Amino acid sequence: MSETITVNCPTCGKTVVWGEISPFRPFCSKRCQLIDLGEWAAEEKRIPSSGDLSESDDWSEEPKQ
Ligand SMILES: [Zn+2]
Repeated sequence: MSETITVNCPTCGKTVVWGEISPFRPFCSKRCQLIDLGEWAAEEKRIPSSGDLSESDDWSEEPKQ
């Protein structure tokens, strides 16, 4: 209703209705729009836990720490 164009999700490939009718006009899901940018990894925001054995592989880990 009132502008109802369908946009295809560029992350998974799905026809999602855009305009004034559905709650998620942009992308089919929140995760699809997220991965679309490319700044979301298994971690939330940086990894505070570091050390132990082979934990947090980001820079200079080594088998000693
Ligand atoms: Zn999608």
